[PDB]
Amino acid sequence: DNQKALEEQMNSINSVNDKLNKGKGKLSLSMNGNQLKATSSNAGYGISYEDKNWGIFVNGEKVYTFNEKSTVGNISNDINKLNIKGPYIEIKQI
Repeated sequence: DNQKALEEQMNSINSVNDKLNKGKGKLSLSMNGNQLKATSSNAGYGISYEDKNWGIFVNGEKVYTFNEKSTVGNISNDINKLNIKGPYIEIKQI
């Protein structure tokens, strides 16, 4: 909408944080220059226990795709091993 040209890591990610921090497994979004580090609380346990098709998109391109019954900690920190420069990343299932 607007953050596109500016920072990008704004409310677009925090709206994600509120959605992912829903009780069970939860992915937190944070960026440091060339480094996406998403931390998973709930001891790595998953969001859900059912098959949902998940995904992350950086500026219209696919970053990572996963399932809610997976260990959000093995999911998230894999994404972070990559240490991605991803500024505008949409973390939401499809």
